[PDB]
Amino acid sequence: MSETNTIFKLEGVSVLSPLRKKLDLVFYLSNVDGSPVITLLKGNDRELSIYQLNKNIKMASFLPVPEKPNLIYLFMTYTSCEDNKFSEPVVMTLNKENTLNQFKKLGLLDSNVTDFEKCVEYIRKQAILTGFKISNPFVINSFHLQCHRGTKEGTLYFLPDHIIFGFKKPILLFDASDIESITYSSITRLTFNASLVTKDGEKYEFSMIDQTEYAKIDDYVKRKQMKDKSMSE
Repeated sequence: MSETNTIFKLEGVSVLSPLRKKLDLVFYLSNVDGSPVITLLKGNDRELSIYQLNKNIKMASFLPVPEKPNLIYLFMTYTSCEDNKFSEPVVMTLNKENTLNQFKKLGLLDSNVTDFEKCVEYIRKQAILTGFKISNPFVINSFHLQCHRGTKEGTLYFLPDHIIFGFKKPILLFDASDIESITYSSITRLTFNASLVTKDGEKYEFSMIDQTEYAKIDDYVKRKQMKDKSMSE
């Protein structure tokens, strides 16, 4: 852990999960085997560390923050933490503008750059060069919608191969191929409810879904159940 082997560092990223804190993200290669590593720091003391990303990273994706065009989620599922401290998805919020200014001040992007996505394809490039991959599904036309689970609101990210529920513990991650059924209920003037039944039989009820979001949801489930019908062969 030194400045030389450090790829890029981001100060002021807002970590929501596992713990909620404004920390500094660091992406670098270990001096032992040159394997990639992610670290969340508070000053110089490390709050979190995911080692051997190329191996331990199960999933990684950029997910838009609803109604906040200048903020973007980084979402990551992993196997083992630093001494197995946490075991839940790392979710954080990068400020687009700030991330741009930092990368340019670091010389990672030319001072001429003004588009934030360039910052993304750079990160995604760094993942690829080390062993793992970070997706960017929002650029099946991936979509997301607000809805309630119980009494608390949350986002629903319908991605090409996964469905996420947005970021209030517990966070939900469905393999698209794990959906066995979907039932619609509580139809109202403006909304409806949808309960997903998985293969193992778990039922999850999502509420207050805008009726507009139905078509995208059903079709999404049909196309998945469809492809699946052929994967049995």
